[PDB]
Amino acid sequence: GMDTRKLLLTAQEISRMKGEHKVHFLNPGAVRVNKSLGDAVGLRHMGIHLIQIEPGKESTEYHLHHYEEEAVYVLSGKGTLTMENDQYPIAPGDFVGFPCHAAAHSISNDGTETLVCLVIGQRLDQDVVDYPNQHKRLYRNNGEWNLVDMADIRVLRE
Amino acid sequence: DTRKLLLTAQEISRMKGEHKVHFLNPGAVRVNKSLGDAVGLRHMGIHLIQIEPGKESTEYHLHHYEEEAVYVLSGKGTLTMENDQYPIAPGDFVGFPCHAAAHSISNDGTETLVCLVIGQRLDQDVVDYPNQHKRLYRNNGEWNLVDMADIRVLRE
Amino acid sequence: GMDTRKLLLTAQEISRMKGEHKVHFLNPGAVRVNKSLGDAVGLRHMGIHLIQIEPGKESTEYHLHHYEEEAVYVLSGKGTLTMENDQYPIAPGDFVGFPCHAAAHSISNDGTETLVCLVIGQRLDQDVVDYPNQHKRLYRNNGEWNLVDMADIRVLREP
Amino acid sequence: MDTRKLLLTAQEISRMKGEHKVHFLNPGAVRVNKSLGDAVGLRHMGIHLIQIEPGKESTEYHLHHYEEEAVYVLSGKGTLTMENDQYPIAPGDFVGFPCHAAAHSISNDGTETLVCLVIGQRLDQDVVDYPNQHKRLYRNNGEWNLVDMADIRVLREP
Ligand SMILES: [Cl-]
Ligand SMILES: [Cl-]
Ligand SMILES: [Cl-]
Repeated sequence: GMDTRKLLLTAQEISRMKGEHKVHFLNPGAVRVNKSLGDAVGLRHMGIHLIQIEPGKESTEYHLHHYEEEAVYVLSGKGTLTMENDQYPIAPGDFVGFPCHAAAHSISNDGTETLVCLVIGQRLDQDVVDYPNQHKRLYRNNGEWNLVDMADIRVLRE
Repeated sequence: DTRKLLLTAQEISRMKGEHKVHFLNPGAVRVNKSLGDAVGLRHMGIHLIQIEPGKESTEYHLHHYEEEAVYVLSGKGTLTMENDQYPIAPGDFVGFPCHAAAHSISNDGTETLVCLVIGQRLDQDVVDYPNQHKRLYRNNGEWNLVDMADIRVLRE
Repeated sequence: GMDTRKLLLTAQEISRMKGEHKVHFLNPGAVRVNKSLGDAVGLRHMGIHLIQIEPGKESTEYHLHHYEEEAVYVLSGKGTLTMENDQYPIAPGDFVGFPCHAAAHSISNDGTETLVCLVIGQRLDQDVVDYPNQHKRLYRNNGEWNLVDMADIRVLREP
Repeated sequence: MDTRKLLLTAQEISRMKGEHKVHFLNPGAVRVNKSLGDAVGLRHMGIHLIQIEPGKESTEYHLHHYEEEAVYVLSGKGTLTMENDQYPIAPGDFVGFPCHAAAHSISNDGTETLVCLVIGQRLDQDVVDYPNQHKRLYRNNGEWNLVDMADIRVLREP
């Protein structure tokens, strides 16, 4: 029926979407154009985003999720995946997945063309995200965001 | 050990993939590469699928609890969604909020249809198959398939 | 402050509550006065009920939950607890708990005074409940209640 | 299975060994705890028969964000403090706490032992406030993080 045409986004509908200019709240160098495919069609439990990262910019602030899984599939362009210590070049057709607690990561575009990726994530009401380079932990609980310096956390049990 | 979370394009080309046939539709045959299982994802499925000409992606279905989406990488297909057909092609995306639309995809083209299928993985779901008139209740490993004519709907 | 006083239900408030006359839809003998202490204060994820079962009546239709836990604490009087193929007498201060899939049960009051219990249970958006004596399975899924004769269920897989 | 294991007679309960419990933030919150739920295998609710002696408390004044809790008084008398008001409690009284409704604690200022059933949700994640200590506890699957409220940057609320 005509009332489910909206669930299909053709390639050219996607191309013409403006998307949002997004800067990560802890990294002014993490700047991207974000086209939320999931929000366009009404998905509420996962995020599916077509992102464009220009040369010299990053995908995020180096981070590790405790409850939300996340993944990235490269569509065009080339980048550098930083994962724990290590750096890995990435290219189109590459996939990276992050099970909970597995590995902190960020992606940079140190190339000469736009890096275009699908970013795929769970959307949960509660999560904990660490930002090791900032020494901060975010507790996110049903819309309440609580950012705490890791030095201020008394760990009673691990 | 962190290298295991990255699958290069070349590694993905070398993956054998699994031959999969949908339990309710013998024409729903694909070769599936579970990218999420290869890196250890447990709450989402992310699969790279190949559907040959004349075959389908699934049995026409509707989820009550798991969200699902499809992103076309190469080739061409026909999406059947709430009894309407739409041609699909590389770069097209279709997503399914729960209870929104029953669908299936067929490859009536000449070249392989390659897609990424992205879904939630939940311990409990209910899935309708309108052309079979069956509802599947899937509950932690127990699968119960019931003809819709045998379901008595109750009020709260 | 004053807006919190409603979270306390004193003994006299409780004894004065009329409660609801509740009859299980699968068992006309399962008739009880139900005082929902949890709904009175605003609990949403648990059910806490003070129930009265008169002599000759029962607590429920014999059933098994697959996802919601349930428990009973006897405050006064006596009853007969049926679990699977076994019957046990119960009396004041006794406690019975039902982990998921553990045992089908019902309680009868075959004594001479009212049987008064606290019934404590989870409230989940999804559950499956079996009524073995009626040959029925109930699938409850956020507001969609689906009752199916057990012979009409094709079991394709089990864990 | 052996169904007799799901039934605890009043006598069995009488006989059960109590666990001596002291709240981690309040040395005056001492009780003897009998976990009825654990004794029979319940995993998603806590049902405890507790004994609080004269001069002791049930807890450190607190508020749950995700787990519901309730108390039903079996014998003895106590004083319920809830949102800074005091109420006498006695046998047959019930008090319940929807999430975020009210901070409370119970004190036994009587002369007899205070005996109650404490009924609670058991969740993997919870947030708990202790207003008298100006601390927040983030409990996430076995990791316990205690943070002074002064050290929390609230970036967003609901
Ligand atoms: Cl297009
Ligand atoms: Cl830490
Ligand atoms: Cl019938």
